[PDB]
Amino acid sequence: TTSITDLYNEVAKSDLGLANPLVSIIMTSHNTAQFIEASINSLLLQTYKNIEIIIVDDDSSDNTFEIASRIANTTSKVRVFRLNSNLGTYFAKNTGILKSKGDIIFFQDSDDVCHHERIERCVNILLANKETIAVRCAYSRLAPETQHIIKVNNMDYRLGFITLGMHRKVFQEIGFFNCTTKGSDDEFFHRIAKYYGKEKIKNLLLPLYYNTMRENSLFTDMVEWIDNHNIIQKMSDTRQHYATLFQAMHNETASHDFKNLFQFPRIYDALPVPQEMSKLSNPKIPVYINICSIPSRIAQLRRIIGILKNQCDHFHIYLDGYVEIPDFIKNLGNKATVVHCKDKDNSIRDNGKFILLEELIEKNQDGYYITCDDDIIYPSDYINTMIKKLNEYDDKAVIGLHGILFPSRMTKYFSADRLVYSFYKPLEKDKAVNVLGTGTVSFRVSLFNQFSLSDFTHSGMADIYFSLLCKKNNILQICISRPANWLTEDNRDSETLYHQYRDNDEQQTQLIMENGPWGYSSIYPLVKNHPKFTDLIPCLPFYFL
Amino acid sequence: TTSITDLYNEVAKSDLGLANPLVSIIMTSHNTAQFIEASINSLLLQTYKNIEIIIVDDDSSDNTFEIASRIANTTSKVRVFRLNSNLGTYFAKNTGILKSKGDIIFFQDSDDVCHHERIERCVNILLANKETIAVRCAYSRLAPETQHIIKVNNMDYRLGFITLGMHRKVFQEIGFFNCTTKGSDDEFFHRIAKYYGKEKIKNLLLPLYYNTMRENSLFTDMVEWIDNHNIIQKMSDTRQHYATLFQAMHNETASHDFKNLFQFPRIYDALPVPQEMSKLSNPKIPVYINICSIPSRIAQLRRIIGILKNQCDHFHIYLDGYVEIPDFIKNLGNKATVVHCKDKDNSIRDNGKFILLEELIEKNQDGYYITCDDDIIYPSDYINTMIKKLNEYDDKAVIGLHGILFPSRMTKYFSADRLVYSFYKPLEKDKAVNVLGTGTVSFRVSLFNQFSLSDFTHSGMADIYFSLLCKKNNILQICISRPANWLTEDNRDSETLYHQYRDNDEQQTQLIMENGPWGYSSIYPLVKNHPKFTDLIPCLPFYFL
Amino acid sequence: TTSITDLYNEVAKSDLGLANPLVSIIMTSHNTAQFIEASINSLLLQTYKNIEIIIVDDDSSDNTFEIASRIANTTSKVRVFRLNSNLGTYFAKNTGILKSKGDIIFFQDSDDVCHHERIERCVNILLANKETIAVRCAYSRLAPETQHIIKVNNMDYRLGFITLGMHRKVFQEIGFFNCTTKGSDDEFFHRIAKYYGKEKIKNLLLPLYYNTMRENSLFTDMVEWIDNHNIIQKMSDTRQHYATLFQAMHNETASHDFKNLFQFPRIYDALPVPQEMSKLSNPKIPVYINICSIPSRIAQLRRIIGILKNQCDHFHIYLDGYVEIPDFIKNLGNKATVVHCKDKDNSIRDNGKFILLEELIEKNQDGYYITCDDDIIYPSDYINTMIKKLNEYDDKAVIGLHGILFPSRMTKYFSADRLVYSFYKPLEKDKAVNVLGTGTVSFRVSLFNQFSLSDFTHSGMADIYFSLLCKKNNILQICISRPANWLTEDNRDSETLYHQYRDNDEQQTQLIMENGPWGYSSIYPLVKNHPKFTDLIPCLPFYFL
Ligand SMILES: O=c1ccn([C@@H]2O[C@H](COP(=O)(O)OP(=O)(O)O)[C@@H](O)[C@H]2O)c(=O)[nH]1
Ligand SMILES: O=c1ccn([C@@H]2O[C@H](COP(=O)(O)OP(=O)(O)O)[C@@H](O)[C@H]2O)c(=O)[nH]1
Ligand SMILES: O=c1ccn([C@@H]2O[C@H](COP(=O)(O)OP(=O)(O)O)[C@@H](O)[C@H]2O)c(=O)[nH]1
Ligand SMILES: O=c1ccn([C@@H]2O[C@H](COP(=O)(O)OP(=O)(O)O)[C@@H](O)[C@H]2O)c(=O)[nH]1
Ligand SMILES: O=c1ccn([C@@H]2O[C@H](COP(=O)(O)OP(=O)(O)O)[C@@H](O)[C@H]2O)c(=O)[nH]1
Ligand SMILES: O=c1ccn([C@@H]2O[C@H](COP(=O)(O)OP(=O)(O)O)[C@@H](O)[C@H]2O)c(=O)[nH]1
Ligand SMILES: [Mn+2]
Ligand SMILES: [Mn+2]
Ligand SMILES: [Mn+2]
Ligand SMILES: [Mn+2]
Ligand SMILES: [Mn+2]
Ligand SMILES: [Mn+2]
Repeated sequence: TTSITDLYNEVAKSDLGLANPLVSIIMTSHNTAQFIEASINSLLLQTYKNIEIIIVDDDSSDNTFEIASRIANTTSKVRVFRLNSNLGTYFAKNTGILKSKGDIIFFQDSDDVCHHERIERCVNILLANKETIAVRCAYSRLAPETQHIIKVNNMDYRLGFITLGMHRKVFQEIGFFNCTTKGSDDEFFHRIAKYYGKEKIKNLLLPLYYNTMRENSLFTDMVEWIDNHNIIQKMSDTRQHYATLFQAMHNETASHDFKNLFQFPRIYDALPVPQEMSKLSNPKIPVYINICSIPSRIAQLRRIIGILKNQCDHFHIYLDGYVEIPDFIKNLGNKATVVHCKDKDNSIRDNGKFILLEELIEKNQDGYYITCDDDIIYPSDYINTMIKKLNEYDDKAVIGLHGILFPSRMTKYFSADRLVYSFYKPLEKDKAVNVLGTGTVSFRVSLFNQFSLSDFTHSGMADIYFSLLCKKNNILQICISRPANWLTEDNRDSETLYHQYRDNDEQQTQLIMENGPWGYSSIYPLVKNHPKFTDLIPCLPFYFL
Repeated sequence: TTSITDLYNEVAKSDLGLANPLVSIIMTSHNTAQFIEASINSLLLQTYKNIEIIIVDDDSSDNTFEIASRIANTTSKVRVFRLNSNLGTYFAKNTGILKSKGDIIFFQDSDDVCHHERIERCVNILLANKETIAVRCAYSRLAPETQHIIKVNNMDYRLGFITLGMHRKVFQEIGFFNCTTKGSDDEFFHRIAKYYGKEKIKNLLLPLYYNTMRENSLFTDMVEWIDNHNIIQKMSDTRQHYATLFQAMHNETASHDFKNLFQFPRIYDALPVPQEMSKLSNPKIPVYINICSIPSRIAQLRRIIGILKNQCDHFHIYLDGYVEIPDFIKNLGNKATVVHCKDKDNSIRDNGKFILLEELIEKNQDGYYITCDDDIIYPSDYINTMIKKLNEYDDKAVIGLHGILFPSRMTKYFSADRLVYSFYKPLEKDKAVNVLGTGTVSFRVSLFNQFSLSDFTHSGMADIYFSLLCKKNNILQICISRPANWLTEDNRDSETLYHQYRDNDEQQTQLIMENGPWGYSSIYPLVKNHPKFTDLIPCLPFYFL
Repeated sequence: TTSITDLYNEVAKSDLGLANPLVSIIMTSHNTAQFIEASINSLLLQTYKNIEIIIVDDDSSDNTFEIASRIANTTSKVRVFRLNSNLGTYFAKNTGILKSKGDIIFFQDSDDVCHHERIERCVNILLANKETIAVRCAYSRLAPETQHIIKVNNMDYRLGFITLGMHRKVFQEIGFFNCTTKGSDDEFFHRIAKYYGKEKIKNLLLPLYYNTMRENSLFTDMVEWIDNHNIIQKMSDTRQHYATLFQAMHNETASHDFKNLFQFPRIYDALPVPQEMSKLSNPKIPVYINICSIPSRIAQLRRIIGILKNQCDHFHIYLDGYVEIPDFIKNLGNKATVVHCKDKDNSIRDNGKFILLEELIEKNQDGYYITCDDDIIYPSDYINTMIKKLNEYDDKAVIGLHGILFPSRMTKYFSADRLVYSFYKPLEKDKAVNVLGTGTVSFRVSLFNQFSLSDFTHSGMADIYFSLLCKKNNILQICISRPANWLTEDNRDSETLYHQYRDNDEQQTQLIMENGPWGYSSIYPLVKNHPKFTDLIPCLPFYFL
């Protein structure tokens, strides 16, 4: 019986793979707290010093993210991000690609560990020939208990797709990985072969990767057990249907169109796959994203477009004070509708984020209304996470990230008697709040039957007026959970309305005092009247009235 | 807000429903230990004294069956049976119908309770008119915590199908319930309406039944929550597909053919339903049932036919000593192949149960070979349970119910050094045994490549020779778990081979001693070489060598 | 490293131990479901055929008792009893001694297994010399995972006390094991050595017993770990205090007094041990046992004395119809007070069981009033279990075993509308009932402030009147859980009041109808007003009013 010691001896015996561009290794973690620390330790022991480790957590329920954050704090080579919703391993891979900075991209699962010479040999093979575009090395299956080799199809090690590494420019020419639960690695490899060519891919018959064999994994549907050291891997019915789906799609679609087909981030499936094969939100109604922008943050706005030009079906951009329409907005074409009020006296500032909503009231077009601010950096999984949370709450309540909770006895809105859960600050559990910041508000349009923008008497107070509108229709506001620094604020030394109205909040205080009650008195009746809000019931609501 | 006290007041206010044939109330229990005792107490409090309560347990993982057995021991009106595999509520209902003795059949779920005057009123309405064939009464949804009414479609109580009660002769004219996970009650009600007529069904607008609203139930797919007292019930996509499936089937099939279409017990779906809608085994290969019979137990054989004439695709009956072919065997037609050796000297007795197996070796026809004895009463879920257990073990081992475990140092086969787990005795957990009784052996035919009946030198020792054949091919024998008295032995004062060879087991002892090793020494290598057998590893195998 | 295979080889190599009196092996089980089946299998494989296996379950919370009952049903050599309260291993050993029938007694823990030749060799050594009174054999510690030997004090096997076996007459001359949690085996062995002599004990230096080393066991307080194969066993502070306690007690007490010091069953500690070393009830108030007896069951009464003459501080026996005081009652002396009303017309029958209670009302003597009937066989742990249950409920409610639950709409007491949980029938969970049978009622005297026997107008209806008294003072009646056949009824073809008043219950029906309400209407207010009764809240009490 061949063991992993034999694999290491064979790797050391072979001389294959023997400037230094930055290499980004992207790890995907999901409830793998037992193995992620070992995986990161194995990645940090690589002989290729000029590396960085981008780790993406697919909304783990265990302390995987805590271990990843601790290791990222120990050393500067590890940068860790967490997805607030479970979207599969390939969405995390694409997010890591977006967050990466190196010219070469490699992959490694969190539950698996790699040889301490994998990246060096793979980079040497990749850069040996200029025309080479990608390199892959053989992997193997191991039992974590006995450390023996789980032979697959009567072979110790076989060429795989998780070990495939390529240049950074590959993902900007043929798109990114297809956002599916499983089987997207084969599709991406075949896409590379169709676009560049089979001669552009290098193969390294060395067991440089070690897939840990654990139960209830993604590929267990392909496993037929013969004994403790031999398994048979055959594609399932859904996997075969997916495989036949894209092979015909590769032939029926031009290669240069691939960049226009698999754009990331995305919220719709690029291929007709069943629900059990895709973990994307896949909304059944059009998605509208509304955002207001001032010129002083125009560059930030561009970045938002670079993260939201594909995560919606329609845009509503309110340019407040702009002189001319920016190029990145007019490039969207009919997808974006722009409000270009050039007068500050007649301007409505943040209230423009609700303009399209009024039109939907006159059209009864169901959708997922999203409101965003131009000073917030949004992640690649923001829209999918918001839609998933809305579906989890059955679209019966408005959700947000910037939560504000104040009692009904408060005499000053910006006093110390309010509690603020910022969008860039972590939240362990979902909490119902009185006021949600409109920069992170997502809600289904069908929740509101009648709405008019003229009810928003004062500009710059969108949060208070939106909370009043939600309270009038008895619609709950939920501050959903999120990891630390999920939405990193980017002020960039600009002017903010918080600094302007922090010491001059007379109108906000008047509205809060005149439109009570607040606190849990406005939450407990709404949270006690629905089973889906049972986990959101306040613990001791007798003081926070 | 209407409460259950208002429902009881309305029931007491209405005078509707005011000889005594035996009435059988059939309860289906599955992980409802918190409510089954209350349900049985409610059924025992009915004013209709001449009742019996047939309870069927759908392989509960909690102590539901223990409570049911205790209550059945307390009083003679309760008879409890347990299905060894989970086959849905309607399979349990049909099993209760088969086990019932009353002329009128009523139903009540284990998680629900009924008014103490439901059965009396329903029977009075049913027997008020001679032409009446079935009666149903309105039900309601209740929250177990607050005891309030969960209104469905803005109505306090609505007519249902679980409360439908009919005569015993109904199930023998249009078949039984369709063996599906859910939605079969509507299909059965529409079948009754199509066959007899809408005028033959009586409706009682009284809340005589109380469906407890608990999470993760079967009908939660139809529930859309509005508040804590109002829900909307709409059929899902799969439910709608099933509903459209049988409505056309009712029109496209003659009424008198229904008896030939929904025969129970069955192992194949009568309608093209998806896997998520049917909990039957649904084998992809033909099922062969093999049985030997002597004339002295001929009546018992008939009963076996009455429970197995539809649970297979082919029969192999070995008539040992019979004078003429019985009517109930020749009525099967080409479905049954009969071996009618009339000479006792040339007879092979139980070895005939393997004759068809040899033919399959010459034909390579994959299937589920089942061996049965004529002195054992089999339940309605026997074949489905065996196939489900085989699929759980991935068809990699032979399963049985009569287990025999003896050490390798044994000097007499029928001595006190062997441990016997009889088929009529309960077993808490699956255990791998050395010898499985051939009267309860089920195995996939593909596990054996070469087999000849001539290897069975001596007759009446089928268990030992079959165990030797399994050990030669390294095929594990597993004594699966079963409840108490799952297979009630029916000797009926006949002659048994155990009494004949108990004091004259020279050949069996010779074979056991000559074909070692036995005990865990013949089990531990087989149980340590497969993950699916991990739960079957012996605890302390150092003494049982 | 020595292994268990070496131990078996050494046992087979040694010839030591090579009529057949009945030998009873007593097993104690407590949450050892993983090993009890293996232990019983090892005991059934012993070469000494003439054996019986008495198993006592120390109120296991897992399915240990289910496995034991199944194995006891498989073969006639296994008899299983369950203690309803946890009283330690030595109380179970003494109960097994009382229930045993053999002339020789051996012991074996449920978590441990023995060699298949231990009992034969031990019996041969014991009966080799007539003057021999007990034999012990060396034991060893084993790891259940690796099956290696856990050396204790740098020795593979050492002489122990669990393996000690002796004659049946030993326990009737020097009493039984001291009812402590641990360390009582050493005390019993030293007691035997002090009484008979060191020459009367035989030692067998053979590893015939295998103590499984599992965490959180009783002797883990003595274990200091050095490595995976070596431990150090040293007595703890409490163990040393207990050891010094009885060694002086052996010298300061006459040998013939031992029989009068360690009588079993008992409810008080024979030695001043701390609470953490004794699992007995140890009441702080005198215990009074009250029982009525008719001559037709006089022999049964004697048996009750044989099980209750030491489980109390005072007796109150009401002889109804007796001619002369029986010898076994007058032998108790001042411990028993007898009421000898010779007139049937002036007799009160079962009401005499409360006579002493009235006296306590005139004396304010706190205690644990116990009422018993002469037709019920009581176990050796009955009083301890009742006192433990009362302490668990903080002495705030009356407990019993014969529970009766009927609705408030019942028009006949002995009709089919009542539910009876008999004392000889199992109950999975404690249930509050309307009426508790006075033959199994245990309650603290301080719960009642004023009581007069004249309130019991009619004789033979003690249950109804006692339930009325409990309801008047708002004292809950709880039918505690018990295993199957915990109290085996012994009618012995006598006359019972149930048969007399089954068809003539006019007075009982009148009292029940005149002293309502009943059912959960009389239980829910009492069960909702105390946290200790939270687990006793009815599930769906809206029908059982
Ligand atoms: O829904 C999921 C399942 C898995 N993973 C991660 O994706 C990687 C690959 O999944 P898995 O280990 O199941 O792959 P396999 O070992 O089955 O090939 C692992 O790091 C998982 O933590 C994920 O992000 N989302
Ligand atoms: O005159 C203005 C100032 C701001 N904004 C927009 O209003 C939103 C909220 O402003 P800000 O970030 O200052 O609010 P804060 O986060 O300070 O509460 C942002 O999208 C700004 O682009 C606007 O439309 N007009
Ligand atoms: O797989 C299952 C699910 C449920 N049941 C039983 O069938 C009855 C009806 O199911 P359920 O209570 O879910 O029905 P609902 O209340 O959802 O209408 C209950 O007694 C369940 O214990 C069953 O036998 N098998
Ligand atoms: O001469 C005989 C006696 C019995 N049998 C069949 O062999 C099986 C096993 O026989 P039996 O029930 O006596 O076996 P036991 O249960 O006593 O071991 C049954 O199906 C019998 O019908 C048979 O074919 N020929
Ligand atoms: O409170 C208890 C603890 C243990 N035991 C049983 O008494 C025996 C001896 O206890 P243990 O196994 O802990 O002894 P050790 O192995 O520690 O010497 C076992 O069969 C236990 O199940 C018992 O009856 N009551
Ligand atoms: O004339 C009588 C009949 C009975 N008993 C006692 O009353 C108790 C209950 O009687 P029984 O067992 O007949 O009651 P059942 O169990 O039938 O309800 C027993 O201790 C009997 O000894 C009595 O004192 N006098
Ligand atoms: Mn993996
Ligand atoms: Mn801002
Ligand atoms: Mn239900
Ligand atoms: Mn038989
Ligand atoms: Mn032990
Ligand atoms: Mn009695």
